[PDB]
Amino acid sequence: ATKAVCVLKGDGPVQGTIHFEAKGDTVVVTGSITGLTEGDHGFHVHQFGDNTQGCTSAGPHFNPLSKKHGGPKDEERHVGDLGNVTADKNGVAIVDIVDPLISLSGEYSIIGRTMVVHEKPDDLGRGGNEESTKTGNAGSRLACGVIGIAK
Amino acid sequence: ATKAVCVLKGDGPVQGTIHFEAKGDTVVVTGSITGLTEGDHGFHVHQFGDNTQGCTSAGPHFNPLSKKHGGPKDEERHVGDLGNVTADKNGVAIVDIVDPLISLSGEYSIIGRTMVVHEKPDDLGRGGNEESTKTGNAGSRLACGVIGIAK
Ligand SMILES: [Cu+2]
Ligand SMILES: [Cu+2]
Ligand SMILES: [Zn+2]
Ligand SMILES: [Zn+2]
Repeated sequence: ATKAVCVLKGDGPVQGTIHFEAKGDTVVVTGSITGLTEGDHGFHVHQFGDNTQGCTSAGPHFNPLSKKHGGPKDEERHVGDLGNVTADKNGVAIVDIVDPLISLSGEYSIIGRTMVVHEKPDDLGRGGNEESTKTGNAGSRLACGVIGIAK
Repeated sequence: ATKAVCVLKGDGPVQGTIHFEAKGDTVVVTGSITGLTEGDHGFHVHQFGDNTQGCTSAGPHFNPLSKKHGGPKDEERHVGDLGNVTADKNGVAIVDIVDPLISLSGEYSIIGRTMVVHEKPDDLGRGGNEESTKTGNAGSRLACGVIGIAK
């Protein structure tokens, strides 16, 4: 696939539409998320595209290379670690990310996996505690969706 | 990869969970759908995993070999043509299918595409009008979900 899309939904008011486009050896991630509290919110690809138990069944961050959690510019990061999105005072986050590790084809393909936006900021593995190294202390999963193939 | 799952939802009461498992060289489809009217209901893989406009944005039947619509046992069918599921008087349809054209990897992969359950029976391409050769006259899309990777 060259293009993909994800619609984020949850039990609360958070919702959004994320688009993905392969460009060169990168994936361009664009879209918007609404209903968030102003400030930063962790934003990652989780391993499974299983929404049988809401966002909980999506599993942990996508990590085929068995690394610790980090920020997007770090060498030591999960393939799914896309850092944070930032909501404004009206609860709207505009997504504009370029990433070279996620892919829409091959081994690191995220098609069929789940995008999740979280309750708190991702501390990018620099939190000083053990949870920082696993999840970034991003807390709750507010909304998620399975990444599908788009036209 | 080897296992996939889809949660079907829509604007009505129809809901369901469908599991896919690669066994040997084929794909086994199992699960259940509830909230349906008694009788047969078309059940197909549609091309796009795009639920931005509900089930409408899933597009037509997945059809990489550019054939006309048919039943699952026909030579002339779309890869997405899985026939009908049958609901009992209580509105429950048990799904138990084995198909030789869909896959979970490669060119025929359905990961990231959309499973749809329709309002009316699929006539398996034998209705005699142009619409039969496209959709089986299965009608509206009652529920759908994007097919994701499962553990
Ligand atoms: Cu996450
Ligand atoms: Cu259909
Ligand atoms: Zn991570
Ligand atoms: Zn068809």
